[PDB]
Amino acid sequence: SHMCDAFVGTWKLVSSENFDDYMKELGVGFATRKVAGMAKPNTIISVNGDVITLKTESTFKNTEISFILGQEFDEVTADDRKVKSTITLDGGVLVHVQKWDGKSTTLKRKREDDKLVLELVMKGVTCTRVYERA
Ligand SMILES: O=c1cc(O)ccn1Cc1ccccc1Oc1ccccc1
Repeated sequence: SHMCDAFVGTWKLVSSENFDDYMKELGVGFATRKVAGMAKPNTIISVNGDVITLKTESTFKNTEISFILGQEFDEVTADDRKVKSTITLDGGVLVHVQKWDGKSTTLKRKREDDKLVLELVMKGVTCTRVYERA
């Protein structure tokens, strides 16, 4: 009944490119990068009314965010950044912006074929994370 229905479900990571380099650009330290980089998260997306929930489950860290499109919220990220986040739906792409300490990173999620593709950008570094249905 909504366009964002295409994102709902349970998703598993199938490939990753440039995640270590993205985390370096974020300022994540060595041990966290190693552990986080080994993770194989699942992402569970649900919608209930105007509220979207995105859970991330892994052996490293489990996260859960609930939010309304366009409405800012405070988020503690898996690497323990305290950020101010806003998520919008722009031409079919979920656009998640995180701001902290005068920095910004953007996470875009889109459906491409049977995949859910997450792109994360910090400065000039782009990481691509491809998820498939569980
Ligand atoms: O939510 C996601 C999901 C990813 O696949 C890749 C990155 N992030 C956000 C993220 C940024 C930096 C460090 C970790 C992190 O999220 C996780 C969470 C659990 C496991 C791996 C990455």
